[PDB]
Amino acid sequence: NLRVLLDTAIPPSFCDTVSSVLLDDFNMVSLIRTSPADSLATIKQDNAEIDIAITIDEELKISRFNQCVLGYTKAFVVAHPQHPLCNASLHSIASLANYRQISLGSRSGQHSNLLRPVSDKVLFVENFDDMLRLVEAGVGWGIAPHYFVEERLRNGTLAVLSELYEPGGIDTKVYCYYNTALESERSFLRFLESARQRLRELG
Amino acid sequence: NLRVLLDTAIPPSFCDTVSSVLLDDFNMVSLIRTSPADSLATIKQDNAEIDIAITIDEELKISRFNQCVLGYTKAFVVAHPQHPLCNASLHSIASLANYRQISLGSRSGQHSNLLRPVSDKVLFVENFDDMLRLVEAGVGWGIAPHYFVEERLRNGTLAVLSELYEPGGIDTKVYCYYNTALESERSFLRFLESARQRLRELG
Ligand SMILES: N#CCOc1ccc(OC[C@@H](O)Cn2cnc3ccc(Cl)cc3c2=O)cc1
Ligand SMILES: N#CCOc1ccc(OC[C@@H](O)Cn2cnc3ccc(Cl)cc3c2=O)cc1
Repeated sequence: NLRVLLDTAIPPSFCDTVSSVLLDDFNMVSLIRTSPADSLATIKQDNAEIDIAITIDEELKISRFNQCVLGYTKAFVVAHPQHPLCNASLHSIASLANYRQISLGSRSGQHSNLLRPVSDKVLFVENFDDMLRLVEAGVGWGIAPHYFVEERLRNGTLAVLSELYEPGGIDTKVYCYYNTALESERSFLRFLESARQRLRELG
Repeated sequence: NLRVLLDTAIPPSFCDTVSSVLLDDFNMVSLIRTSPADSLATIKQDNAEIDIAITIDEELKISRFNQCVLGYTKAFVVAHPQHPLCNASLHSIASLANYRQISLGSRSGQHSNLLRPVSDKVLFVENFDDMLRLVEAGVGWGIAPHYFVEERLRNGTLAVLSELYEPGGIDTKVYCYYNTALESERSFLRFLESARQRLRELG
């Protein structure tokens, strides 16, 4: 039995070739979605017994878990197209620390340096749907993955603010936290190659 | 008078088209090299009066300085080709926290999450030359930028360890910290485009 955790920041298209790869080698494979904000908190629970976590969230060393980089993926800062700074420049990008942010909350009230909110006026949600609902309704601005925002950007229901900060969108590493056991395993090596190959194709 | 700080992690080839761009707009331009480990510590000193810092080091917010991403650049973990884990796998990559690391030190004894050493057995230096001297002499392993390591990798005087962690080498963002003053300036916007254009060409 192999258990795999995928934070909601990872495109669901990723989970395709990946899950196929694992089934050739492993006979039972369990896939768990979680908020990026809960990804690492979850695998630290001993009882949870996750073998592999695939999340954008970072920490320097977890107990009995090694880390490596599968690839890279783009998030964007998005708001209502009539938001106070809807198209304003690098000036209004400093100002985001003043305007209301819609951030992922976490079961453990704590947030990593990466995922911690930037502004004082913050309002927490559990998932990127709940996030972009409030952001579509001008309640605030938020950072969501490409795959969530591509749809609504076409339709002009949402506007990007990040481009002057990071053109192409905000590149962020996809990490793979694996039980130290899987380290000397041909099984895992084979999954790593495929998983990496995969994320390359999505940009 | 414009003052610009470039950490030693930035290729010196970058500083070419960049310095040219600034001179069209600005009439006096001063370029300062510094250790990545001293980059941010230096601009926080009020008396230093840096207008623009270009460094790989990250912090969520400095006083009276906005941040943005110029581009991306690759560092590699390097050691002696006969180092205990000279070609060993993802197992020996966990083990780096045990073997002696050669790390950049800092005037302020403190290090950011990014640049802080990973292992217990650490030995500090001021620059990447002093680093790769000790690493060529098998004293330990270290993380240096591509441009420092390309030379010695050809010659087989150094070996890579990072590939199983991050194939292609360890991607790291080049940040641009700028005095909030430069925000509403055509001068700076023009430099940003060129500087970004530049780093794209180096990979
Ligand atoms: N303008 C402009 C750009 O300046 C910014 C720099 C960092 C930011 O972080 C906000 C943080 O509270 C949440 N956060 C972070 N980094 C993420 C990366 C990927 C994904 Cl999928 C989500 C997040 C996220 O949800 C915000 C603005
Ligand atoms: N195997 C393997 C790979 O796993 C590692 C992950 C992070 C590491 O950081 C070491 C840190 O003490 C210094 N450090 C960091 N990140 C850098 C990025 C760019 C540049 Cl130019 C230098 C550094 C650096 O000098 C080491 C290994």
